[PDB]
Amino acid sequence: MLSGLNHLTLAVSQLAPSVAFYQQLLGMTLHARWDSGAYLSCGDLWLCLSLDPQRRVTPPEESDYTHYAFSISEADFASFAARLEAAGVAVWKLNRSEGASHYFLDPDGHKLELHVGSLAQRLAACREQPYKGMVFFE
Amino acid sequence: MLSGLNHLTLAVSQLAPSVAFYQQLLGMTLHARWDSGAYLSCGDLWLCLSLDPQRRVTPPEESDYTHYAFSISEADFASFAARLEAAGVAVWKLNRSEGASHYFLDPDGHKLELHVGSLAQRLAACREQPYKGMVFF
Ligand SMILES: C[C@@H]1O[C@@H]1P(=O)(O)O
Ligand SMILES: C[C@@H]1O[C@@H]1P(=O)(O)O
Ligand SMILES: [K+]
Ligand SMILES: [K+]
Ligand SMILES: [Mn+2]
Ligand SMILES: [Mn+2]
Repeated sequence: MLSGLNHLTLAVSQLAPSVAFYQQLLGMTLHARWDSGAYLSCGDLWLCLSLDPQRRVTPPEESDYTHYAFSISEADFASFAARLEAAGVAVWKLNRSEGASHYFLDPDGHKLELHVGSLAQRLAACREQPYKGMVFFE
Repeated sequence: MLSGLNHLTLAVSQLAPSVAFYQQLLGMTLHARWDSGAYLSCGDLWLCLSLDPQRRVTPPEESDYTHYAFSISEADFASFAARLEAAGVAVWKLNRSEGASHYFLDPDGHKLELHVGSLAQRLAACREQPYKGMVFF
């Protein structure tokens, strides 16, 4: 039986710039670093950066919708997003679904998101306004 | 400040086979499905499948090391991995780091992992034998 996400590993092209992004701009806790990677945490999330020569800096129009969303409070959301924009962090999508979201890119083009709201909130909102063809399971 | 992972979203090329993979082979809870996606949960993890025409079925030698690992108990690991093998789910590497891991591919080539062990456990093991050039904070 699976009990949750154990860790998220991101391939990065340059270790020090990527560590600075996740530690300083996103406020994650840096636990350890070595010449091929780094270990960070964000609440319960175990984040791994892996230095990978196969990684290319990918513009958002050349990658699919796969993306990673981090939780933030309603009160912190707007100034956090504004600080990222002032830091030159690129936006890859305008928010369109329920709950505050800021869609931004990491230094290698990994697609990230800040989101306010849980799965329960999304399901309740979708029951009120169902997506095309949407069905629910008890 | 950020408080954790809110959700993981995977682009998929065929919605029904991917739902069957995550719901039936991995045992995740299917909450909702629509013409272009699905919502599942795995413990506290909110997983979204997004039907994407752009999604390529990507061989593991043409993608980088980005991958997603799910937690499983030590008692459950061996038989869960064996069921994936019997279902023909591909393995993309052998375990070379501390703590039981099974490295497998989803139908579109997303790199997945079953793993027993926490961050605290990995940090404990690294303090006994650090990786190359390792610095501790
Ligand atoms: C919540 C799932 O990722 C989708 P959204 O970000 O389009 O809402
Ligand atoms: C835990 C970080 O992904 C690396 P590993 O799976 O190679 O140990
Ligand atoms: K949203
Ligand atoms: K391992
Ligand atoms: Mn999202
Ligand atoms: Mn891993």
